[PDB]
Parts: sequence; structure tokens; C-alpha cells
Amino acid sequence: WKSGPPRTRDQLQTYIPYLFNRLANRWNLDQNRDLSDHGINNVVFRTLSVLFIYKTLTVNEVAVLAVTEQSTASRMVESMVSSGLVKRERVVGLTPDGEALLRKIWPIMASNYDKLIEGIEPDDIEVCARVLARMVENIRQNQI
Amino acid sequence: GPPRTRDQLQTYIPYLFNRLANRWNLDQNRDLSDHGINNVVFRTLSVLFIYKTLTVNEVAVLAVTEQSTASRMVESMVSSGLVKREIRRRVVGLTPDGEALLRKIWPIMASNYDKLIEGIEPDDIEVCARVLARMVENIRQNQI
Repeated sequence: WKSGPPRTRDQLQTYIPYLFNRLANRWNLDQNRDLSDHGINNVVFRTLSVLFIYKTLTVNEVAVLAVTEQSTASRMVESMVSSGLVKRERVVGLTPDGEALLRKIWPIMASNYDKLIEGIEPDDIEVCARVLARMVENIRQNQI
Repeated sequence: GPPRTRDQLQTYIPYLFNRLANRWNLDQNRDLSDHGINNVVFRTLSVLFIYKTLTVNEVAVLAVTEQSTASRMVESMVSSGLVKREIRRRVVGLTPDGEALLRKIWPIMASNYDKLIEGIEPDDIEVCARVLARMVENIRQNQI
């Protein structure tokens, strides 16, 4: 888009920053609504998810991988320790209750993901993910 | 079951579009701050550059902000000379000065976009955008 901003609706439909912003907003709103039933929010869920994958992380790494501000991540990790989902091993990990909670919330999350990908070929999903992953490599400030 | 491994997380589109949107928006706000602009004003200019007129609530959808934030920023943009109120409700239109400002500051965002798409082929950009646009159609609550 060297010569100028996207100018028509058809051009906007090809402008990836608009698309990932509109998507992230609606996905996160819907997810936060569903998570409210469990008394947690997106940041807590994303923290459970990345601790499930990595087992232990520092609070700084949680902030990066769960995509939240460092100050918000430290306060939320303390909240999650108080509520028995995370333990302090500055590295933290899941408690059994934290893993159980992730497991119990995943059916609804999987249903939301199924709706997200309706009408999209698996090969196109793979190309889209490869593109977005390289974009993350291009602009991330933290190399994790 | 949730993404369980690092490789799975690296291919998980909701993680990717959240991490991307966060860093892109933070960078954009930082780079625009020197020009007295924020994310919402810039994205409002950007979508009125396409549509010319929109209601405030439509601006909130397409510029991806809260309705209340959009209303306050639109009023600021009236004082900035960048939009004008029109006569169904809360209609605003881009002024020639608003168009000129967007064209003037665009090279900053074009630079950021060039960084974003480094190492990504045009055909893969096209596939990525088509996937994300269908995802928007699948989950959007507003039919704009």
C-alpha cells in the first residue's frame, strides 16, 4: 500500500491490519462473555492456556505470551495464585485446579473456534496461520 | 482439547491475531502520537476515507472502538477540522482537510505495513486476507 491508504471496500477486505483488528475485537468480546460464567476473563484464560503449553513461565513471559501489559500480568498472576489456579515455584505454573478449569471451559471455546472457521479449507487455514506467524516474527518486541 | 504444544500454539489463529493486533496497535499509537493523532482518530480517518460518511456507531464497528470512544473522538475531529456533522442519526463525513491529513501521514503506516509483510508472498497475503475476511463474516454481529 505504498501509494496510499486502502480506498474502496473491496480494498479494505484485503487489508490485513483491519481484518485482524475487527476479528480480535469480536473474538475477545465473545470469549470474555463466555468466560464470565466462570468468573475469569481473557487474560486469565490466556495465562492458563500458555502455562498449560509451557508448564512454567516467568511473569514477564506470561505477559508476552498471554498478550497483556506487564503490570496487568503481575497483578493477574497474583490473583490467580490467591484463587488457587497458579502456584509460585520468578516462575509460576498451573495447579491441578487450574488445569481442570482449562479443561472444563474448552468445550465452549472449541465450539467458538468451529464457528470461526466455517467455510474455510484446511489448506487455507494453514496458509493463513503461516502468514500471521511470520507477521508476529516481523513485529514482535519479545523473541518468544 | 486446547492447543497443547508450542507448535500447535504457533499455528493457532486466535492466538496469532491477538498477539498481532496488540503489537500493531501499540506501535501505531506510538508512531502517530507525534502527529497529535491516536489509533481511533487514525482508523476513523481511514474508514471515512473509504466510506465518506458513516454514523458514529458504524465508525465504532469499522474503526474497532467502543461507541462512546468513537463519539468522543468524532467530536474532537469536528474541532480538528477533519470531519463534519451531516443530516439517519449521528452521521459524519470526512472533510477535504481530513482526507489530506490521512494522505499526509500515511507513509508512516505504509512503513509499518512494509515491515509487517516482510517475507510474505503476495499470493499468501491474498489467501490470508480471504481467510480472515470469511472469519469476520462468520462471527460479526454488525452487518457492515
